[PDB]
Amino acid sequence: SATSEQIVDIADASFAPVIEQYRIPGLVVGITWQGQHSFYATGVAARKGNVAATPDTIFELGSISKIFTATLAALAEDRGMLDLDAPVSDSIPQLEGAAFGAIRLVDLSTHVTGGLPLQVPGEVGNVAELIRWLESWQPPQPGTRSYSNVSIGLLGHITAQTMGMSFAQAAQDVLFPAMGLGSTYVDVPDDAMDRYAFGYDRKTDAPIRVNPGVLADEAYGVKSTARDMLRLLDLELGRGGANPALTAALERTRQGQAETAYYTQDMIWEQYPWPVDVARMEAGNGYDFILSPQPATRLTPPLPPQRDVILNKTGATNGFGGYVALLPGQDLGIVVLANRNYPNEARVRATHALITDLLATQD
Amino acid sequence: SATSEQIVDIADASFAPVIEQYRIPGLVVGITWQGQHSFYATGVAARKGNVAATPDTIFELGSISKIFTATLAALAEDRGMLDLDAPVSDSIPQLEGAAFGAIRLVDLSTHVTGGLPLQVPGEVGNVAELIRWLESWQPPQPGTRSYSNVSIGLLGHITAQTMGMSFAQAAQDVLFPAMGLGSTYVDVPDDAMDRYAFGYDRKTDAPIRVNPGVLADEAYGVKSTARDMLRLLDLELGRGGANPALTAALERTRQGQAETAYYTQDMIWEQYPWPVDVARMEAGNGYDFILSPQPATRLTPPLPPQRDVILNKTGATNGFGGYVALLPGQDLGIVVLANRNYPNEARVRATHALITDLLATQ
Repeated sequence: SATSEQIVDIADASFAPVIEQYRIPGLVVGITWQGQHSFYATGVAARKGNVAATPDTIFELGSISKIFTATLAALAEDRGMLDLDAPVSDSIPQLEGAAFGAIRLVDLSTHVTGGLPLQVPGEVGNVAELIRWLESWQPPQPGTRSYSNVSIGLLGHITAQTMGMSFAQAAQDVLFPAMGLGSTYVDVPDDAMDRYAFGYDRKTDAPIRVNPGVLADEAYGVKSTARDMLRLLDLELGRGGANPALTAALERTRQGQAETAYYTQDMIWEQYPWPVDVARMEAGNGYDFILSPQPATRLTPPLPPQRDVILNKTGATNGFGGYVALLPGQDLGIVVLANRNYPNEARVRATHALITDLLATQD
Repeated sequence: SATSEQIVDIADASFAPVIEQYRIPGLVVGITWQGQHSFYATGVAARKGNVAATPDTIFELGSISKIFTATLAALAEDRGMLDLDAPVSDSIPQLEGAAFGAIRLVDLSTHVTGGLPLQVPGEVGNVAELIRWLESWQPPQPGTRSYSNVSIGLLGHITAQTMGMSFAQAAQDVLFPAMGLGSTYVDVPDDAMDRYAFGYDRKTDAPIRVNPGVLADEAYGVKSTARDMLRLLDLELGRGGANPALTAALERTRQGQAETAYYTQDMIWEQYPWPVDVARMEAGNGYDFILSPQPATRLTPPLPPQRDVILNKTGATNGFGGYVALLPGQDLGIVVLANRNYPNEARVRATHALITDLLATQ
């Protein structure tokens, strides 16, 4: 076996190239492996003040937030508050008879909607106006996976409405405490600001912050630390510590719901075999696969949570670039948080190399 | 004594030229005069479906929203919850010792702060981070009037916090009901969507909609109709039977707090003598008063609410251009709502001409 010091050494070497290539101001890697935690932290959370990045630095998760949204929906399902196999129109009755109303709730988390746009339309100013807009929407490519903030965001809206609170309240009062998190937020409070990293715009290098928007809380609203993300990954790896309802909810999100050209689509998580060629993970996380509708076939019943796979999710904002990976058969979870948005494919290549070199130590 | 029919015809004639000049898709004028509400409505609230604009069309008010923010602050003051003459640091203790903490609450509504950015900075993601940014702010032109969404927005946040609710809740559950409004919103609901106009971009003519933002609810978050805006103007005129507390709050906002080169700055309202040369109202509503700090001198104590004046406020978003004017000594209020952002001076010129023609029928 290898020391945690040797693990930190491998993380350092795996990400030195991308940090230089994309001028990443600060970067933190968390590793949980066979229940043991290691952290690599380098650079600065904030240039002004030259504040060092640490495992307790808060980063914007971007679309990694959607894992929390999906888990919240599965938690409501386990409590009998909704049925993810039911159509949207059971929750939003005015969409009865509309194509969007016929989508199963679960497919708001698989993105298998038939071509919904990535962003909330600019002519939509709140969720009520969005629902009206969806009354007349027709899927341009029925049956396809169409990666979007709109569908998963509306799943979070539906879920919070069922719980009788705002999405922020549901996440911060119910979900994050059940997960045992200590520095994860939808709304960062004053007492945590000292640790809240700034993101640095690619073109201008200016400090930039994710701003409010329609469905922003529900689709890209979470901020967290490498330390808290390892707590989540431990729960996903089945290390124990969550109540039975949360454990069931996590497991539900790791069921395989649909197959694409490159991976199995779970609830938000995207799942490859392990081992797998890195080029396939680069393609599946590739710009052109993500931005256009892609063929998908439904699994009915779903594939149970798998052992010898890698689950992953990318997440970014204008100022941040993050990545999470889960390898259940290797008892391994990795989170990589950076305060620079750098390409998905580069996050994948660097993390795949880290994983490969890490597992090679026990050869 | 002019009938509603001839008032409507005067409104029509007064705005036909500006509607053509700036290709305004829809425009509604509301007039309250001698207690009578009259409306001129023309064009469409939405080009798609040719949905007519009416006195019940909901428009984005932009900065005219700030009149509601200021009135809520004055209502909280009247209830004993706040003291508008007190420093910001009494409400936000971590700004003790900071230049921003020394600003009087009322000066968040007069804009006499010494220089703030117009918009919330991009490195600020919520009000908590905004307060942290303000800890290190220093005014670049001390004592000047600096029009800003930051200051008035923070007054709205402070007021709502003192009341123990969100600003949207304070506005929709307390203030709008107190004023008797029936179609005024910070968050437009489903049942009102059929009446919610679209705005039309100046450069692309595409429908556009105001989006969420830090302090957006507090600084530019209100949407309303001509019928409701005349109810507000009636309350400012001492009509509509407001209870004593709301009357006190409205009167507080109409006190003159500072003098600029062209007008008396009240709480958000900007006040000229009546009569007044239209060129003076054009200059005072120029974009230089938005973009650059302007000299201002404090009135201590404030000027009491005046009779022979015109109070006004411009309000816009990327898609909307609005204007309100109040003439207490003439028992007259006017609201002009449009789903095109057209220049301030044009709103002023057309409204001044409408007022002049109206009063001349006497």
